[PDB]
Amino acid sequence: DEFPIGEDRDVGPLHVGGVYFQPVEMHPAPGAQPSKEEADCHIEADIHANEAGKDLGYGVGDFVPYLRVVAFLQKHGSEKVQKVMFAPMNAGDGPHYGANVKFEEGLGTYKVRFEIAAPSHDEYSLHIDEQTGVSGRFWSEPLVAEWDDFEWKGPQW
Amino acid sequence: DEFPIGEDRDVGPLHVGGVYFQPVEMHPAPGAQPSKEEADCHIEADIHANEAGKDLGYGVGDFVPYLRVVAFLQKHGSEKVQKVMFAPMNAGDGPHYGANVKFEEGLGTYKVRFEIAAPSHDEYSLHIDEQTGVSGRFWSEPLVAEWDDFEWKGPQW
Ligand SMILES: [Cl-]
Ligand SMILES: [Cl-]
Ligand SMILES: [Cl-]
Repeated sequence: DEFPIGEDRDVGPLHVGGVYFQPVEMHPAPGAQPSKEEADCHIEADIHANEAGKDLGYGVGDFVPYLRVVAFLQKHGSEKVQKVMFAPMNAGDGPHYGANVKFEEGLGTYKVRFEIAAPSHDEYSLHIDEQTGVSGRFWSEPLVAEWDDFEWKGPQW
Repeated sequence: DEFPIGEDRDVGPLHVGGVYFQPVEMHPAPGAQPSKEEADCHIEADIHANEAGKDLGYGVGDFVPYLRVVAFLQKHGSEKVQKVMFAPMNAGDGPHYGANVKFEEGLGTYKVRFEIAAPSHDEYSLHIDEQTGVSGRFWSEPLVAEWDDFEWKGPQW
């Protein structure tokens, strides 16, 4: 049982989808994410190359590894913003950028914003020879996929 | 044009291929690798999950990111061993682990060994809960794909 954060987005060379479901147990446990027991849910940011996509050398539909994905959550009526740092991981259904999440502000409607940064300069490279290499270059400022009316009503499991 | 290092290998949950071709211009230029002009060739390790990889949650046949790949080159009859750190990068045909390399002891027959370590502890995780998790785990001892008789006969371009 998976529930959408909202409609999938196409931003630059990325096809971005967001879903949430029950908390999971991850090994190792990433950064400062809540445990399966402490968490409200698990949120997955699925990032696959789109047609644009190919200019960086990826095949359409391929998972795009080495990205740095963060989510910002803001409950409607509040000035507070919660930052969620996803981590790369595999589940039984494949790779994702994911995070166990506890909604600090509780039940309500949220603005949910994913910021997707390209790999760090020392973490990835592109072959750029004329004619034989790729023509595209990684984006400089993080790409954004946003949903303005995400409803968190508590566990649906 | 790509030239083979030797026969493809299946090691653990990985299918590993090795090819070499003319040195390339990479952006950013990775680690301490030689430039396109200084290098003898580019060596590429192609790594995809095999059937055993499904247990780690990878899609069978897909690229396996976040690994730490190092190549060791040793000319027959020599005690000198060159250590080459590979870096993740994209070419027109997708992601691979690779490096521009100089064959330090010149033309001849070399033993070529790729040692493939799992992702560092803080760089990747697996879901391990019953509902969404996997039953496999990352390997502790690095996996080895090696070719005892690679012939460096000079550029084929
Ligand atoms: Cl926000
Ligand atoms: Cl060796
Ligand atoms: Cl480690």
